Amino acid sequence: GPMPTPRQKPFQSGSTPLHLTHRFMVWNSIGIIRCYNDEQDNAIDVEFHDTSIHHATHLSNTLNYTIADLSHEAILLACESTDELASKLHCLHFSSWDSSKEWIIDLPQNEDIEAICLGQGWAAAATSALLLRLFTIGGVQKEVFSLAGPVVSMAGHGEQLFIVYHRGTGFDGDQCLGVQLLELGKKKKQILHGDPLPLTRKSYLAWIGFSAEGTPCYVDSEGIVRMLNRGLGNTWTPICNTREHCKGKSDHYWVVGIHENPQQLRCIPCKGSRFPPTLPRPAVAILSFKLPYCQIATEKGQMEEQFWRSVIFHNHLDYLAKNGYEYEESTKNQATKEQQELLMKMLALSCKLEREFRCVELADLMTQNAVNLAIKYASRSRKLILAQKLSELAVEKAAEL
Amino acid sequence: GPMPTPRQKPFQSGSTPLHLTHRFMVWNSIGIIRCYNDEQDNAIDVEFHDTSIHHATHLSNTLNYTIADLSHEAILLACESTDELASKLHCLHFSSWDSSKEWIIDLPQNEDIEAICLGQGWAAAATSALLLRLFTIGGVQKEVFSLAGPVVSMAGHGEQLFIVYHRGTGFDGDQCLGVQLLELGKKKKQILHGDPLPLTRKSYLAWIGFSAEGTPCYVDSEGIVRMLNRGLGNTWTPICNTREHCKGKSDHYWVVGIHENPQQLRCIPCKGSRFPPTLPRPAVAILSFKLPYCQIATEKGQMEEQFWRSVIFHNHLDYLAKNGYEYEESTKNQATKEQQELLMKMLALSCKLEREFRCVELADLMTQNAVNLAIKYASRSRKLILAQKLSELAVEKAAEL
Amino acid sequence: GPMPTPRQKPFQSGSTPLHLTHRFMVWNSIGIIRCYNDEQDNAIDVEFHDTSIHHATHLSNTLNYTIADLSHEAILLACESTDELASKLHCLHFSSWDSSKEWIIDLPQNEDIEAICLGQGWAAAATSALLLRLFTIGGVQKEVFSLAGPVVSMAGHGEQLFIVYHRGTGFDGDQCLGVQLLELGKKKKQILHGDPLPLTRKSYLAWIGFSAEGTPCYVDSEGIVRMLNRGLGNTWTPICNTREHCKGKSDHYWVVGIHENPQQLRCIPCKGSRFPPTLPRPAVAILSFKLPYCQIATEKGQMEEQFWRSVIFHNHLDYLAKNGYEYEESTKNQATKEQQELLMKMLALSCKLEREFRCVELADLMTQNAVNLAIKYASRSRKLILAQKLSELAVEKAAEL
Repeated sequence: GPMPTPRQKPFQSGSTPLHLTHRFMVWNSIGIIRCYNDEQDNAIDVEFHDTSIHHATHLSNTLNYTIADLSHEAILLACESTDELASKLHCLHFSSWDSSKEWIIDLPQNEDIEAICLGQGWAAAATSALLLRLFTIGGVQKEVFSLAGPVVSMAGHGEQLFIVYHRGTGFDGDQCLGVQLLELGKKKKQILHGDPLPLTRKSYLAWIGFSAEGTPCYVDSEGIVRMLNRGLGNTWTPICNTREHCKGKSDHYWVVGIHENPQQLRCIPCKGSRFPPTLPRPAVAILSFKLPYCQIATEKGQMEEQFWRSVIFHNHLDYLAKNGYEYEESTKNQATKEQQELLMKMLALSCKLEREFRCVELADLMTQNAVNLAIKYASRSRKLILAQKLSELAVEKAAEL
Repeated sequence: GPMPTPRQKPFQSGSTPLHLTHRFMVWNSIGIIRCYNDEQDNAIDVEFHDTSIHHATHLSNTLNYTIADLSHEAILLACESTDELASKLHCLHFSSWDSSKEWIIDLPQNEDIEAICLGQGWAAAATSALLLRLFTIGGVQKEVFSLAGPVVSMAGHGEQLFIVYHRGTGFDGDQCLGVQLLELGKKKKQILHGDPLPLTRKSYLAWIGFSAEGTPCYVDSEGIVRMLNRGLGNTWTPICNTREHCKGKSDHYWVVGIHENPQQLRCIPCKGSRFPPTLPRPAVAILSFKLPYCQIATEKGQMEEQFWRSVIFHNHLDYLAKNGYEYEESTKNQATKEQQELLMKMLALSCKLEREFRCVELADLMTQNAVNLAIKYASRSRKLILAQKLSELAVEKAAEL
Repeated sequence: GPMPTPRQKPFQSGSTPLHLTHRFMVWNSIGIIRCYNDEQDNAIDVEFHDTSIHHATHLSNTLNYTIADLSHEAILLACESTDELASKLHCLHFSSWDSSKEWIIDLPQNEDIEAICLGQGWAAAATSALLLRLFTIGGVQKEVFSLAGPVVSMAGHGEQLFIVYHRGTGFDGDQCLGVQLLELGKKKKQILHGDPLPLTRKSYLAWIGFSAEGTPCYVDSEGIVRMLNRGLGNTWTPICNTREHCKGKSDHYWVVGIHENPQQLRCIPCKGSRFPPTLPRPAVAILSFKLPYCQIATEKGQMEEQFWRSVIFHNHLDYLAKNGYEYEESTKNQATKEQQELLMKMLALSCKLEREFRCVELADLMTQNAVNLAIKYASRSRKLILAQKLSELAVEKAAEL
């Protein structure tokens, strides 16, 4: 019969394989951590993206760390549970008010760290006992809970903690993963509470994290980037099949990060290997998103892609408004005006195509000012039926606005 | 040892398999869509149950429109991706006033289709890439999101969408199915977050859909009708073992529609098969539901079954009311009247049995007017302790209210 | 490679195996039910820990009941179906005011009860049709719905109904279990609606139930006790490792009850066996709960583990107050006082360690009135930056307040 797929070993997002004599511990927007290791010595460097965060710093890998993660508040490290020493979690809170910026924790006996991440104001790790441990940046042990399966990876941004694990057994080459998403805020909540994780056929998970604006996203082995549509009931929307940015199967991409505004994907181009060449220091490439949409060669399909790209990449403004962070409303005004002008162009093209019911549907998707301009567009060429029905739809909108 | 179950192939909701010269591609409450295919052409025939919806219509193409759906506003068809054509969706928005009396849209390369459905001004389709495509019925591309697994079937009604897919790996004949439901009104919501789908042991899903009053329902291969009981925090209540009816004289009762006002299952009696042949014209058998309540030979059990069947069906009126749609208060009043009468009559039966605690328990399920009538009955029958307990219940309810 | 596991058969909490001649059918906080079959008689003995509740009861086991549950309100019994007689549900509502304290129900033909449980005024039964049936404690049939898989066990407390089932097939020793937690109160809800249930590796589920204070809890075959953390988004927090408490690690404890205030784990030690013998009668041992924190022998570890233990246990006060159940305000006063004096001592230790950012992180959990004491403590010995930043924290808390 069909075989069960082997579960993929856990990874740190943006990292590189352990065995490389030089490797990148993690690529991230704050600063690049890299390591040299061989049969007789081992050392770690951190190379900050902006030196105003902190100057570049170097350490000897005294306790043989194998995992790490960075934020602009602190840098974390973690090691294996050796026979002489169980797994240790280490931190330099380099941005602290106090000079006692270093601290370390050692797990109970026969327990090993499998993943580690940072947010803002907290740290987190997932261990070999299917047990997740929260900490503060200064190393107070916060609450603890058990995971439903072995962890694949984890990430964080602000009060958001993202975990992905093996919810079950994969079959005939496909993996079987689930996702938890926790709010470590004023009220502890769990928007995703073990839901299944979509993946491309016979693929495996390759990268996770958040955009710089705090929206969760991930990439699988086929390069299809998916992002959490918070508008459509917290569901995973694809945003880029990165294979089309490649010259072919010769190339892969290793994501450094994603920016929801400006609409950018930042990654290392890699040839042959999925992970980049370890030396010399590679240069980061930047790519543009295009949502996978049908008939995209046509201008109407292209602007449909532009519209849904605009709203999906300004969902973060709604999330910022809800969570209480500072943001500028001019961004939402720009997004609404741009996507409503695009919707105006679609309505004009549909009107010229005589698909006036499609114009009324587009006007249902419109804001009131755009419906008024659509009524004027329907008045051009004297299409009175469409103009009357657009006016009626405007009245219906006014009844609720 | 244990054996993995093979995943079943997808089916369009309410359709026959492709292994016959003539098929029902969809049979809704609206009407029937047939397909006859041979070496000459593929002939699609639409027959409305009421011609006031629209007249009988016929299409014919070399394209094999392998998937179909029907609604009061429009007809919908779709065809698979071939070695030279990508998939295409086809529609006839017959109710329209513009030039959208026909519409065709492509889908990308390798975007093979499994199932499609219709909504109030909406349309939807599932892809072999595990992306759900959403559209307006006039034909704008709406949002896209990633499906958690291979979809087995799909359905729609109003502003709500119902999806069933393969959640994991089955074993020993059981199929590991998951269910997802979304609502797309003013606030876009996700009711079922990818939860498991109950099924009879070693059964396979045979039909899904909505009741005509707008709640999801489905039937498995053993003939067990189930529906999403939203009076129980959205759990699956079984309603009918269709193999019972007419002492199982027909080897199957191929469901085509469900109603609860009146209480009517619409189905086709099938002899020696799970589905009927498309010609000669099968007759619609109408069957009444029978919930699987215990000790059904007794008056007590029959009154219980009547009461709970009534309340699960007439709970839909409150759902329709609170979600902002039109509903009928006379039917709600009749439902309440029958429920109070059933509780009163079975209270009298339990009084005859001297099971006064059952009488108080039944009084908990009815209003203050019925409780006062029961108190006066208790006074007439000189059951003072029963009257006192009912009076204490009335005092507690009045203090709470 | 991996191999599928045999999904374990259903069980009942505090039972011992059916093959025994003389066994416990249930042992809980209420009392004990024993059953035996020998040449002298086939019978069931019910007895209560507090004899004021009800006298010891004895029943001839002619119908061969096999599953049982005990509550303050009633005794509930069930049997597997044989060929001539169906599976039957039997109840003794001894706390009733009417003389007809017994009632009996007979299930549909070849339907078979596989688990039962009791609650405040209701009873539940899970059957071989993957069907859960609700009854009033006086035997009126309440609502019916389909389970997502074969059950393993059930439990009830007040309005809460806790169900665990097989959501799938496990591999490589593990069991694939899902948890479903209903509330049957004034509005029907699902707190957990099929979430995966954590387990230790290669374990099986050994015990389920509620604390006396009404929080769901369970124990796996590796002796790890887990409780539902309602203050952390309804995740699962381990609260005790019974293996560390044993005289020798080959032996293990058999749980019968849980209490949060006082913190008690009620269990029976077993000499070389999974469960205790029925005679000579076991003695219930008390074990203290222990969160699995790191560096737990240090003063930091002692303080923080006690803090988190205290707060996760005193979540039940919040649940009771939110759902309208009465409670003594002295419990909340004592909980807040203990937590605050403890965290004041922890603040003193972090202050003397001169980690003032850790002090701010610790004091973030506190009320500003209590943070004023830490401000004065920082003023003592002139820890100026610590005093200033605790003052800023108090000002921010007052600004939010």
